[PDB]
Amino acid sequence: QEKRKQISVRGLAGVENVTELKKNFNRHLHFTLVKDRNVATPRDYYFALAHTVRDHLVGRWIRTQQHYYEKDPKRIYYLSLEFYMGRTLQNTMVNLALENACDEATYQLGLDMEELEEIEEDAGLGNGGLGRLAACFLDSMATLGLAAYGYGIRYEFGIFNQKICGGWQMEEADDWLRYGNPWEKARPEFTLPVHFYGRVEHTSQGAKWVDTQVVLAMPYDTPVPGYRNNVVNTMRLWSAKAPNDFGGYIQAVLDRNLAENISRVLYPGKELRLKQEYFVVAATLQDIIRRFKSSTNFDAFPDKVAIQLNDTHPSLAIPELMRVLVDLERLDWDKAWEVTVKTCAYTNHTVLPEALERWPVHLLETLLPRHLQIIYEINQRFLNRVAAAFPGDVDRLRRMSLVEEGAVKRINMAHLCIAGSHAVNGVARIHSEILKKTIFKDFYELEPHKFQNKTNGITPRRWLVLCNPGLAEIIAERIGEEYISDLDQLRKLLSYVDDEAFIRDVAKVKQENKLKFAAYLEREYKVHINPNSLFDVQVKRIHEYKRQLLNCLHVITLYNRIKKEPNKFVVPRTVMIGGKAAPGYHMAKMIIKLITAIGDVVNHDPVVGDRLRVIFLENYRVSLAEKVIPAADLSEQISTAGTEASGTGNMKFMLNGALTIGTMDGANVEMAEEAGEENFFIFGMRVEDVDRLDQRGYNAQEYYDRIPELRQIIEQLSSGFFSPKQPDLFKDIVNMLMHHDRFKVFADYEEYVKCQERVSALYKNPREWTRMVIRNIATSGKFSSDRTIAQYAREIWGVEPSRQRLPAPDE
Amino acid sequence: QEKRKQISVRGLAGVENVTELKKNFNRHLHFTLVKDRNVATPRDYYFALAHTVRDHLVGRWIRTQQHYYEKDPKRIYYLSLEFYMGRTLQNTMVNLALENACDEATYQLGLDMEELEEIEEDAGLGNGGLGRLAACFLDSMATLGLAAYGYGIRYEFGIFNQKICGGWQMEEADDWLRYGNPWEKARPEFTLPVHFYGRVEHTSQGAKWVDTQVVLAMPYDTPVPGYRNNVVNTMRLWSAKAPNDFVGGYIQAVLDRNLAENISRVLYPEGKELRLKQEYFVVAATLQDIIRRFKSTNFDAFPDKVAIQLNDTHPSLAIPELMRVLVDLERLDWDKAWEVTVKTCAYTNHTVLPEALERWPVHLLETLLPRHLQIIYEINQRFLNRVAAAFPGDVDRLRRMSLVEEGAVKRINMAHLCIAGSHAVNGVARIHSEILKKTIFKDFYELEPHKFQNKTNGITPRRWLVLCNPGLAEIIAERIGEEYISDLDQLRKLLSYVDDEAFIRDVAKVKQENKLKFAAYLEREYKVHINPNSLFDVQVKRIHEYKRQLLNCLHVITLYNRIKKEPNKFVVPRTVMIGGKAAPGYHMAKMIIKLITAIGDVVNHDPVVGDRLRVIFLENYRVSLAEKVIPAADLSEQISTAGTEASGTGNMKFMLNGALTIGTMDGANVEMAEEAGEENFFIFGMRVEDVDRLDQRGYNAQEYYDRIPELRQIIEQLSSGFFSPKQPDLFKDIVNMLMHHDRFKVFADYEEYVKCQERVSALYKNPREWTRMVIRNIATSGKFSSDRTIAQYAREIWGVEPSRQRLPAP
Repeated sequence: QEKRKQISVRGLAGVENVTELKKNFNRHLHFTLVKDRNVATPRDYYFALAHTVRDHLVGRWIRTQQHYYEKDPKRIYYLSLEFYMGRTLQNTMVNLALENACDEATYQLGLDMEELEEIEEDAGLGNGGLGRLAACFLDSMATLGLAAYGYGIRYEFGIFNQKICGGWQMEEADDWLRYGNPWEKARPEFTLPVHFYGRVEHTSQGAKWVDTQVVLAMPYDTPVPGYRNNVVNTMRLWSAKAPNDFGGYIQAVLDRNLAENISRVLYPGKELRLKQEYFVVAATLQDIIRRFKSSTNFDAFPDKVAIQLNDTHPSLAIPELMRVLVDLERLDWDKAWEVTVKTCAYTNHTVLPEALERWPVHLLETLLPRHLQIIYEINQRFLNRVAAAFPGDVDRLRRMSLVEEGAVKRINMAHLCIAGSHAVNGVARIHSEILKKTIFKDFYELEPHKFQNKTNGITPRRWLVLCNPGLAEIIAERIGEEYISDLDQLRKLLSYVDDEAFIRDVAKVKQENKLKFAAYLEREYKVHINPNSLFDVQVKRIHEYKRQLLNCLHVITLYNRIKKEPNKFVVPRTVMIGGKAAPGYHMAKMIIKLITAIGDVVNHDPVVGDRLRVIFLENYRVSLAEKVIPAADLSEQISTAGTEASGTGNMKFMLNGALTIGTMDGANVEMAEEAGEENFFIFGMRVEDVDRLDQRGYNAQEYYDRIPELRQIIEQLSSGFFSPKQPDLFKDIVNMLMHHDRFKVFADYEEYVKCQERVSALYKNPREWTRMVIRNIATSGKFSSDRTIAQYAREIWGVEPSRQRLPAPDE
Repeated sequence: QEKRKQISVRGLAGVENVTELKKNFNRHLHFTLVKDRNVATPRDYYFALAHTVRDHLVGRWIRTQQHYYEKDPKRIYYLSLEFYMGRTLQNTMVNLALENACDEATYQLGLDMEELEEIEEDAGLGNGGLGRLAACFLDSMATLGLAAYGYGIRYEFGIFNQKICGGWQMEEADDWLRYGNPWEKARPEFTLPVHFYGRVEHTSQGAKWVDTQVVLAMPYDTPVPGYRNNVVNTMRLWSAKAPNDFVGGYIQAVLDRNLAENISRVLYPEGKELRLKQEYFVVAATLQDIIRRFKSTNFDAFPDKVAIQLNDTHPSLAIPELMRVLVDLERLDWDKAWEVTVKTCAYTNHTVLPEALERWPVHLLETLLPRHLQIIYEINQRFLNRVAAAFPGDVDRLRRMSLVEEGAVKRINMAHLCIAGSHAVNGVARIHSEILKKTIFKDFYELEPHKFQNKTNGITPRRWLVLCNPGLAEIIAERIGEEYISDLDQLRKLLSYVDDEAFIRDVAKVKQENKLKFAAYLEREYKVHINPNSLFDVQVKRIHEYKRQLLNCLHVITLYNRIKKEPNKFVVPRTVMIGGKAAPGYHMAKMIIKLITAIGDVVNHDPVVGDRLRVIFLENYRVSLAEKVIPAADLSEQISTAGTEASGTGNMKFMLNGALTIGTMDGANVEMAEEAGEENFFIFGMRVEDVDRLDQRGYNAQEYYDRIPELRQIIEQLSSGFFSPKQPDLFKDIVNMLMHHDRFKVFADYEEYVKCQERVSALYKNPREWTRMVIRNIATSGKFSSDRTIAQYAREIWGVEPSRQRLPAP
């Protein structure tokens, strides 16, 4: 029909007028929300603004998907079990240049846009660095015009929010979907069945998977905009529904329950966690193939499809793809295996052979009987390749097998990912080398070409323009706007290091962010802060190996020197530690209680004054990282060498005018390599010194004997200086540090404190200090997720990035 | 603030503008639906259109609510378990005058508005007459300017969709909510807790209800528009959610997730605990919403500013729940709380027989609602004092009037609770309201006459004429104009045109066009030839023994036997249509449906019959189908055994739409025949007084089987296996019932029924006379407008006045 051409996107968005944005706002508040100004809550005004912004999103979104259907590009699929999105309101505005228009429009309507900004809940879809990585990657992928989809699960309750009561961590429900979420769209049209349990019948055709229990997977779509390029991509999240039925008995009420809670909560080996993995994998694959068929010819599949496996969590995508291709599409085993390998690639984030995912076979046999078969067949054929390549070597067969013999039979999912992917990558340079050298050496020796590095990276949008507009603003002045999408050219700033106007500017922006963050702290927890002090922050997930305990040791040392001679001048410091502990982890809960207790002693001690403060930062998450990171002077990256694969907080601090004190570990190695060892506070044992120390054996008592400061704090700790109501409250923190300290806190102590004195020394000197910050920021370019993604694109997926601004919308 | 004035509805898509509707349609497909013309489905285009009509509706909704917050009128609350809403799209467009403009809008966007309308699901909210009555009233109360709210449950899967397989009823789930409901609005911010179980602590200051289980009641708002007056009222429906717990004890809390949630999953229909939970749930969440709204102070101004209509006994707990909130939570003394209650509430009774009335055993009430039981016992004891006062000595009357009834198990008679906690008890038909005073409730009447009343049911002329029969509305509005739509009595003027050739042929023409549309719809599913010239003989009600579709079946087979006996006789061709759902687990009704289709398998494929006779069973009968088959009918079958029907609302639809009525003297039939004139009506069979006489002397089915050789042949056919050749004795329990335990006297009304049908056959043979009679029915039918009914509610019951005045916006 010729008349149907009038059903169009063209006349719709019009433009971004202050008159238009006001119009749509009143329209969304009244027609979409069914409120008016007499009953509107700040939440309702937030929602109205979100909807007014979404309209500009969806317009660019329809056009992008139309573009992809026209152009049939290679489709890239990023599978993650977490997506640490944070907030969307401000990110959408900067990416669509709606920034000032909305600001003005909100002002004319008589509301503070910022008030509305703070009402938005952090997306309850992610947990740690892994989830943040995927969020940065999605932003980069859209910004470089790749046809990319993020696939995962829509958790209703995320992972808890953290309250601190009397120094103790408590966990509450993150009910972030309470009032709904303006950003997502339900797609009941595309609901897909997912199967579980049942049994396999080996009949004439091939294998049939019958008598299964069905869970429905309904998708919700979220737009992911690029940086002012008008390309909008999709995040498709699966939500679980049980089918509706009518039988003499309703014992199958559990059905409904254990079907629903696949989409209820993140973790943490529950049978549940495996159901989550299968669920996301099964729906996503049916969806991919469906989209492939709407161009049957599976030879071109690897030319039109790329599937990334973020860790082993989505590892069942390999047997699943094999299952569909062989059982359903009637393809023969060899041809389908070829398609699978060339389609899939695997990213490892782990440095120890302990974190790596294994599942008992009795589990797989019960819920995924067909997949267990395919896994066995994959194993026998792979072990053939091995036996031909290394005839004789029996030990190799067993070391490389997907099946693992022990007290209990297990499938090693990392060995599955490696056998079924064309590329495997580590996430930082030293990390990828350890993978080759130790963790996966047998596979590397079989297939050297398969193993790559792709150093991690951060998005300059959220982590520079969004969170630090002041700093983005003073840079643009010297070099232009282009760096935002090409971070490599912050290098230009290396000319302005002896320029005086820039030094005072870079120093002014920092102090200002320190002021604004000092204010936000007061206006919530009643906690006095000298905004002139060095801002010492360690924001990480609380673990023994992350070594916030080494931080504590330095803090108490510093406090002791203030008590010994209250008259020696000392560089003032606010020490801020934040991060969630895993429920269960008894040691992490104790570390928090300790930090809060130190604070209680030092922050109320009259002699100390304002020269030293210790604050735990409650409920650390993206939107809070956005606040503290631009406010920091000193970035604590103090993990034992060897324990970090990369890190990411890493790069955020460096991009934001903070100097680093850290170990030669993870991506610090590469950061120090960009800034120059001299523009970095590197200290403590190296990866080689650790290996040396486990060889001759680590006795923590022979550091304890030679250092009277360490001896003193241990005493204060044991006698109950920090818990006068419960002296023995910290006994098992001491026990560990002394007897089973697997992470060598006492070792690195000597050098850590010296290094801290060099820090304090340099900070006495504002100009020199700022000149060092500059040399860090300038040289922060390699760590853009734009660079990371360009490498994934050319080196693994086989697609070319493009920064061409798509036409649209009202064209 | 003055900056804050710019947040207003004023200039937001204001018009009937083919232009702006085309602008908005596009907005919604792309921005609300995230679809486009490449990807879009017929369903998609319908949602875009639904959304376009919605923008204009909510504008008037915002305004009607703003307006209600200063004028502060006496609010009326209609509590109903069912709301039989049907489809919403065109009832909405006709009421705002957007129809013509949307038609044009969609037409120039390369789309056909008729298709789009067929995509919409019937709201899964109601079951039969009681639900539809609630829905007609909501349309009426908005049309007469009243400040009304509908309160009910939002059933996720409603009550089953009906599918016929092998001539057997089967039930499928109705997820009418699968793609969402564009008409409603989630209100998560107004969630209320609802309490179950627990126990009662008597403290010095007052009683406490502690240690309870809690279920959350989430309201959904649906707007209900007035006819062209711009008053848009509210239907608020509660949806049950379980609280989110996040451990040791045990996860039997998983049961109280599910038990919690199927309060809201499905309608009904053992005497379930679940039913009772459903009744308290809607009552409790509703009474909190009322009080709440009444504070955005003392309760002296409560029977004057609030009105609670109980529709049947289902929301009866409102009386004892109101007393709970006022004494326990609000600290009024029992007398001041009682006075507010007995004046706040009014009860509508829909039943004819004493064992149709709701009765909960106490052991059940003691577990689930302990505080309510104490209040009931307290309510009862006082009420009994008044009876012993006003009737000394009479220890024979106390037990008869007690709320506490002493059966095998001890039970609480929920009707007596209703008569005691309300000032007005209303009947639903003039004869019905009288048998309440006469026998069923005499004791209560001989104690409070002033209480009891009649408010004959009505039906909205919007859905049931203008919307379903635009052909008939047109020809009428050509003579007398359009004012009748909101004043159905003006149809009286059509008595003048009874002898007008043009008008006569006009009426016959619409009826004939309605039959052609319907025959086409039919010929599609049920792939059978419909003869559009045959008399359309239709019976649509619940499938029940007393409703008597078995009487109709016997006529059909009589007719059949005659054609096979004398195939060269002229016979007026008939299309016989029977439709209605059978309660699952009511076995006899499942057999009746099987009998109707089995008669169909023979008669519709007998080559000797040709197209003189056809029997169709109308599958999945529901509001939207009702509005297709009603305009197409010639004959309305209203044949319940006399005395069994309080009213009968579908009767009035057929009457309004050009059908003639064959019916016993019962329910709404009486006031129909009285209004139309008796000889304009096909009355047959026993009257109420005639039935008594058969119960006086006994009913024996053999002395009808004996005197009537045609009745005989039919029974021999059923028993012999005529209509069930593969399974000869499939209908044995039907024969047995007819022979030995026919509680409803099918045989007794037979002769008189078939005689009367010949008189229908004879009149249909004279098209001019048939139509003049049809005219006489239509013209005489305004008394059954639910605009009338509602007015007698507002005046004689609620104490508000109807207004036909417009409201502006913006």
